[PDB]
Amino acid sequence: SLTARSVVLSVLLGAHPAWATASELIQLTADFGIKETTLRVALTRMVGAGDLVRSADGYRLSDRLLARQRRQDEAMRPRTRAWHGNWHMLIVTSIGTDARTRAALRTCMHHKRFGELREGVWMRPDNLDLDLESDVAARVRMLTARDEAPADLAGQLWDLSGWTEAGHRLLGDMAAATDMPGRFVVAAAMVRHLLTDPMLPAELLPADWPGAGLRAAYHDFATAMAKRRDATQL
Amino acid sequence: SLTARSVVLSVLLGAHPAWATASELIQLTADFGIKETTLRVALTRMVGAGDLVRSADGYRLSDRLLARQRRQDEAMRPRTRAWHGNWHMLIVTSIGTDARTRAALRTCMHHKRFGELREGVWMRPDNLDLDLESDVAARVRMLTARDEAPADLAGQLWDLSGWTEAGHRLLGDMAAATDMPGRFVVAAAMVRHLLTDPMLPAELLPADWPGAGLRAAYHDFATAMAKRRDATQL
Amino acid sequence: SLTARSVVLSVLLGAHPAWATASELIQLTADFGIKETTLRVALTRMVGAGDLVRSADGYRLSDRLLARQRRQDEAMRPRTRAWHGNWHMLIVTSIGTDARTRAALRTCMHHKRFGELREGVWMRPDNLDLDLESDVAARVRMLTARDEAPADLAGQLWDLSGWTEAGHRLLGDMAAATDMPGRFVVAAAMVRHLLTDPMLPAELLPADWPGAGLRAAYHDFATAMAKRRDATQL
Amino acid sequence: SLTARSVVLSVLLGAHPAWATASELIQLTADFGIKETTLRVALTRMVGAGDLVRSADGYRLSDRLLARQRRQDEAMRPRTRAWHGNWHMLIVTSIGTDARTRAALRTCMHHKRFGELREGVWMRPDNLDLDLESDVAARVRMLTARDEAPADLAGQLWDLSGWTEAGHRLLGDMAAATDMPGRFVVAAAMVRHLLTDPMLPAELLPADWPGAGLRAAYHDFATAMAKRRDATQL
Repeated sequence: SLTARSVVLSVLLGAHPAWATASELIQLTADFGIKETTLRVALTRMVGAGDLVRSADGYRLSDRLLARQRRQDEAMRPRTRAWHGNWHMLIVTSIGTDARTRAALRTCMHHKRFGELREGVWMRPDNLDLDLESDVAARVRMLTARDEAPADLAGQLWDLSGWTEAGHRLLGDMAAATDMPGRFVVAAAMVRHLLTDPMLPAELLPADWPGAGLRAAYHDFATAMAKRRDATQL
Repeated sequence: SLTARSVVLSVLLGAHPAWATASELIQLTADFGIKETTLRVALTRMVGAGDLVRSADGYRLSDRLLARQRRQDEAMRPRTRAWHGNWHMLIVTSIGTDARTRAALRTCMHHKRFGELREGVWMRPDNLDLDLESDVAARVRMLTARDEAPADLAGQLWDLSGWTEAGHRLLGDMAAATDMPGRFVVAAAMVRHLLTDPMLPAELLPADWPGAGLRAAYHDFATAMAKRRDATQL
Repeated sequence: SLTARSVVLSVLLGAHPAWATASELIQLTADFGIKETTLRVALTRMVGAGDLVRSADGYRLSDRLLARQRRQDEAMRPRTRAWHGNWHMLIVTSIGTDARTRAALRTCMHHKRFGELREGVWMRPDNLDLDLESDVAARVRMLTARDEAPADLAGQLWDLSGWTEAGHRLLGDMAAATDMPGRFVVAAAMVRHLLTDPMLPAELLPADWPGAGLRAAYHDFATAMAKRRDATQL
Repeated sequence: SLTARSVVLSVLLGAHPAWATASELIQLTADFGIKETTLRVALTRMVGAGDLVRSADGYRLSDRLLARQRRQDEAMRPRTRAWHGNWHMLIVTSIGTDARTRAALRTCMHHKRFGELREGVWMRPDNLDLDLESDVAARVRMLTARDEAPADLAGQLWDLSGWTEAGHRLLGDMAAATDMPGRFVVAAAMVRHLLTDPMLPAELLPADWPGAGLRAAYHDFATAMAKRRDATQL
């Protein structure tokens, strides 16, 4: 999405606590193709909606956008631990009372990167630190388990070849991207793709796994982004 | 997404079979903030990828993009029939062999606008003409059923109040949108929201249902879009 | 089971309200091979446990054994209605809190002669008058449904060929039974077999269905039983 | 069941390879109340059906009844191992094609003394040596697991208080039984009750567990049975 708000977000990536003047944002925001007009209305809208804060020195991210940005990055690189063959297992022992509730359970299993072995059985390696999200996910039985073909299990819980194929296609898309606006759109795709990363331990990763490639390409784009903003600043 | 490709799509909405010159697209594409550069590279990319066709008279949609556009609109207004209390029911009697397969079944139930009553039981009123998608969904038992509290059932299969609340928020977003780029982003949200419309018959629709409001606002935006392109053409 | 209690039950079948003297029961009970001893201790035990009542004129069934006997017979011949293609459907929407509870639900579905289409979906033709057993089975959604291959559905909910094969084997067992004690044991098998009868309407019954044969053979044995007790009485 | 066949089975318990003459069986079989008649017809029927073998020295069990008797006893005392917290877990990943098939899977899980945690998840401690019964149970995924409240899990997989209550009632029934025919019927109940024993390891057994009491009472009855047959023999 090459929309005013999400592009000032990218242009400000890693700026905080430094402040960025309107003038500077006008400059960094234009290779993406938005003159003053749409932008000044956007900055004002964002400040009003709690997304940016303004001062005499200009603009920088809100504390709650900043903490949102921070949780995104510990989701893309969530402390992993060396793995010893154990799986977290969550068995659903209750049917949620309504549709929003059953849908929020799936959304919750996906977010914590569990795969569905089958109706009501979700698993993942215990290399991520499972914390059960209070009540909402209270109604499951938590077990630890082990499998004798864990690479096979992994291949059964997630579509590994499809996620691999999709990742390589995004690497090709970046290689082929032609301007900053093109690189930007590909990076937002890559972020959306990592969000679904099953975050598998070393031993279970197939050798054509694109995870590291996708992180490097995203961090290269974040670096080029931050560098443009020092060029203009200094 | 205010990206080069998806905005030439919107600018060409309903043009076909008429052709649009580069010059004309440069003009219609600029209030969205993209001078020649990004655009000419986009038009060329799209033609190469099979999305547009070019001629001496300029550009118009591909036959396969056109048929894609057409299937989107019979999905947003899919012939409904006056309803007589019957539900389509699909009982899954087979577990799909792999993750891509079980995921494609959910994606397939959602696309045909079935709600999940519970693990393996999907239903909807028979006001849409169910056609079972060949093999892939072969492995279900098809029944017709009726409920004594069908508005209650409907409220149990879908999050109706949440879809209502989300729809009204999008109407408010349009009312508040400030330029064509803002209206465009809100319209793409509305299209994504209608895609999930449970398409309920009259008798089951709650009176604060935003469906008609959301269709009118989308069709108003499509109309303003088509009108801009006659202004420039003539 | 050719045990003292269950054989005085069979010997008294249909006696009530008439009374049977010890002497008479000694006579009717002996071709089954139990002299006074085991019997007098049994009669006394049964009276003490609330199964028989005694008087100066002897013994006859308890009112609560009688009502138990009566509910057995409206279970073996439960008013059926001419059928019009509709099925009762019970969808379980709640997981029972404990093992006794989930087991009692299965036991309850079997008793009301529902078949399990698949996990949590139970059905049967609506030719039996479903009454939901208060609370215990409160936690299901009740629908009516129809299938386009209802004989096929029936064959999928119950093992029809196996129940047919088992029934014929019991008819052969009766034909081959050699004395009253042998006929008695075969009749108790037949009663246990009918208890599981899916009670299908006419249109769905295969022509080698042994139901009527099994009822006639049971009612022939009940008749021979009642006749022995008039022979001795008069 | 105090029927001719099942009582010659009990009277012959542990006789094999010794032979028992008609005369001797007439003597041992009569306190149960069956003179020559029913018996000689039974012995002949059993020999014909492959249950007994006869010779000039009389009768003794068939090799296939003997191996059946033997498998019953390694089912009532199936080598257990000192337990270390691990559970066998069987996840069903396939729906069986027909009713006889889905019913045989439940019957198979019960026979190997697995409890159903919930639809498609069966578990038990690994103190019994699970062997998967070839094909028929091929279609499950086998895992090992551990729980943090394993006594609680055990209480959730089986109705432990109900099985305890039923066991004590059978101990009371034996204490109260009045003759050999009464003791016999109670023993057959106890055998049927042990068949369902969850065979829990030491650490998970509640202290009012009736397992050992039920085995002692059965083995006391088997001993009294074998002793009667030496009294008559010698």
